[PDB]
Amino acid sequence: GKQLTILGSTGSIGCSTLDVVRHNPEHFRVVALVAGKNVTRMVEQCLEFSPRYAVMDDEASAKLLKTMLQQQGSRTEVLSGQQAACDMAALEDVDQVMAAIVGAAGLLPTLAAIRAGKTILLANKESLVTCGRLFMDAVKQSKAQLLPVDSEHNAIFQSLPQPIQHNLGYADLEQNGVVSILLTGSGGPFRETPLRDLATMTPDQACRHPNWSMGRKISVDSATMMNKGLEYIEARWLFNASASQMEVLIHPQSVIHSMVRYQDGSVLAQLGEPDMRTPIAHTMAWPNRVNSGVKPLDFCKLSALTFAAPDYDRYPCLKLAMEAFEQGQAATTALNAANEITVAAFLAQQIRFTDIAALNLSVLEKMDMREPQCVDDVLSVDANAREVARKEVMRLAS
Amino acid sequence: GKQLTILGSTGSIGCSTLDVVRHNPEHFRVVALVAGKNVTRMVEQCLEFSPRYAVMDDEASAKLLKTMLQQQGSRTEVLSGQQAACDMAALEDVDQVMAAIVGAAGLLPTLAAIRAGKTILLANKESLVTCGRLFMDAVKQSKAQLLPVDSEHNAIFQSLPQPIQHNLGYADLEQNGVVSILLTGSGGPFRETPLRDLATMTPDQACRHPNWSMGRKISVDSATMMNKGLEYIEARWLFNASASQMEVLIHPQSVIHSMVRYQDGSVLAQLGEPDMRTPIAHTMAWPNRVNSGVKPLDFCKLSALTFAAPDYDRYPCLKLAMEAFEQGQAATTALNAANEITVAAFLAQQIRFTDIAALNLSVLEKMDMREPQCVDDVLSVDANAREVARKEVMRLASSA
Ligand SMILES: NC(=O)C1=CN([C@@H]2O[C@H](COP(=O)(O)OP(=O)(O)OC[C@H]3O[C@@H](n4cnc5c(N)ncnc54)[C@H](OP(=O)(O)O)[C@@H]3O)[C@@H](O)[C@H]2O)C=CC1
Ligand SMILES: NC(=O)C1=CN([C@@H]2O[C@H](COP(=O)(O)OP(=O)(O)OC[C@H]3O[C@@H](n4cnc5c(N)ncnc54)[C@H](OP(=O)(O)O)[C@@H]3O)[C@@H](O)[C@H]2O)C=CC1
Ligand SMILES: O=P(O)(O)Cc1ccccn1
Ligand SMILES: O=P(O)(O)Cc1ccccn1
Repeated sequence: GKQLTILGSTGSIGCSTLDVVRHNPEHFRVVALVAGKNVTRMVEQCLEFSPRYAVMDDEASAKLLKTMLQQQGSRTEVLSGQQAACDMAALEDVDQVMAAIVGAAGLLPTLAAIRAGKTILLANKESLVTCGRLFMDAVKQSKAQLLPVDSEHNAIFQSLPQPIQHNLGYADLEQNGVVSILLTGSGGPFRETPLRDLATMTPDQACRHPNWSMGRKISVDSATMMNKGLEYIEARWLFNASASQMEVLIHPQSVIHSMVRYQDGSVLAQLGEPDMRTPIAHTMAWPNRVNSGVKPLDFCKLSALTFAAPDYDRYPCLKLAMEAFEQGQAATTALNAANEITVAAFLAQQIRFTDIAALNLSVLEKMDMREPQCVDDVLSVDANAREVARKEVMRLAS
Repeated sequence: GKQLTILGSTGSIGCSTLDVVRHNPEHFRVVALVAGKNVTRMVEQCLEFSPRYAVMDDEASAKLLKTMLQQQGSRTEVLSGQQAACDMAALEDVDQVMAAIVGAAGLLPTLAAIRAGKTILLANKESLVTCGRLFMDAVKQSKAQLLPVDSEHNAIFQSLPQPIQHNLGYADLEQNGVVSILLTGSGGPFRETPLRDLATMTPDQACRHPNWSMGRKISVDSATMMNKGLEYIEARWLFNASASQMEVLIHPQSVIHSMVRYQDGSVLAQLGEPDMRTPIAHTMAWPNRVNSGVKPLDFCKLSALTFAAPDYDRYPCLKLAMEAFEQGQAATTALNAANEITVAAFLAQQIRFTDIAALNLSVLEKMDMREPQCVDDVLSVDANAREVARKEVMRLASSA
């Protein structure tokens, strides 16, 4: 069937991807698995999926993996480091690359796949949040097919016409009858919290999403709507959408995953169970479909679906991200990096919930960097913004 | 650009279609307008849009129109009768035909369009309610493209993958990753009425749809969910869906217009403002899009969206329709015809709201017709079912 390289195989998206292959063993052959330090999970994945190669970024991890696969009788070839990860993404016989490495580390392996003209199942945030200009230029150049894995972008992609789906990132929305892209977001645990009380919210309260169970960092991004601000940046790049072609809508139940408004009045949407195997199986099978293991959405067991307009006084981070987009990749890169710093400080009880947006803004004000021209330039902006942000945190706590 | 015939130009769908044309003069040229008796409307449309031909089914109506148009100096050629109506649907130079004639009268002109390999903007219900097998066999043979205008079927079509859209009727749902078609319906004004109260509901209560302004017959079909039952019949034909590939859901707000469920768990849906120009414009511009005059749906001004499973004790006509499908076009034709009669009798206060489903069932029980093999056979089932139904109404209004 299709030959896959999975970048970040041991993480949450990687495991979900492998479950899709598990459900479809005649449609997908795992050629290469790439991870960072989780040797234990990597051994089990090598023993199940029989890849030609397994790469650990960490050298000690690669050495341990080799000894365990040997002890277990597997002939999977073990590589290490970043060049090896890029080589797997670029293998002549692979069809699809699941781009699921977390952070700036996912950037060069992702680009290797784009440069090799692969089908990219895109689930690394930094690719378009930080490198949207560079990566979209590179996709046009190699004719790589991007297929977004993130639930919102995937929902938009499924609700978009064929000429846009082929040509993703270069097609013209208006020419294809599209008025706007409707990005939906839960609004987080503090949708109805009095504004006064936001300053005193605790990490446990911020991470206590009534509709989720997720990592703490992304839980907090959901409470601030920084997570939607970042998807807004990705969406503008992915779908070639101007600011007037984007709408952000609060949808508390998260049943509708996002939508697309058309010239005749029609709105197309994707709905489903909250399970990343759906969007992953969509991207792996496109333009066809496969079983993902996800059960059919039961419309008789739903909460009523509601929508509201986001209030920028309640979600300053959402506005910041929209503004940062206008200023360029140095600003979006800086916002992303600042935000990692400030959220981790919030979680470590070094700053208040409301300090996240105020410090993110403060970093952006302090910076003026010029437009990145390559991945080294973005990495440099990211590194600088983190330092600015860590000093801002220390100031507040001191 | 696109040359069209509008069959039933003077009615509600016809006027809405001409509005889309009005908004898009460089994309659509009106070649032929066809109607029944509405001469006044037909004159205005001929004046504004300058069709090559206008036909009236009624001969006196067509004679009137001929004079009126000559005076006003229009060059439109006025014709009369059903053959002329079918010929307009088959014109060589015509690309699309808006099939918006009401009732059994829409059948031969719609079929004429299909036999000619046209793109058919399908509105007429009887086409697939009564002739579903005949018409889908015919489209498969000429490779005519059907594009459903009805809100539900249009929403389903837009939520279906491209290989199904382009081979509509013939394509295999399963092979294309589709597990089922989710047909949504409002549930009508009696959605929460105590069942025991249904028997005493008045015509005015049944037509008082909180969320709709439409005709009395269709309003009552909405209250009984006969309207959903007829759309179920149509959907099974149109989309090549087996019984297990269909789900009917009550959705009181009618914001989601219907949906498609895929193998991976994804559900695709079409939503929009309740305005027929949206699905009409979708069909006219497909595979592209066009402005329709319809305003963008305001998600911040909506009732909460809810869903429920239909109770067949509350909606026996829905279940009748589903059963009728399994019995064939003779049964769906008879159901449709019995229902025209029993609904009009209800609205005339000859029978009770609950006598619609009971008499519709009784007519089906008394019929014993062979599978129709052509439109003429269908028209004969329809005539006979009407007479059986009329007699059932009279039996009930007179005696026991
Ligand atoms: N989780 C989700 O629902 C969604 C996540 N995303 C995005 O997808 C990406 C992955 O998310 P998720 O799967 O949750 O993250 P995880 O943290 O669960 O997984 C990260 C993966 O990347 C690996 N990794 C880290 N550094 C390197 C490196 N230097 N080289 C190679 N591999 C490395 C990890 O390996 P190891 O554990 O072995 O060290 C792990 O396999 C992120 O960018 C995230 O923002 C987007 C849409 C949905
Ligand atoms: N209205 C809606 O929202 C929808 C309706 N439908 C279906 O579309 C079809 C039409 O609905 P709608 O437009 O509301 O109906 P109308 O009753 O408003 O219009 C019927 C049209 O057909 C014409 N007509 C009647 N008999 C003949 C005949 N024998 N020969 C030629 N023309 C004839 C009428 O002409 P005249 O008035 O001049 O006599 C009129 O133009 C129906 O089958 C309906 O079920 C489907 C989806 C949505
Ligand atoms: O829409 P977001 O709030 O950013 C993330 C989220 C929260 C709950 C359920 C699904 N997704
Ligand atoms: O879904 P149905 O009830 O058949 C027709 C209908 C009624 C009200 C609003 C929209 N459509």
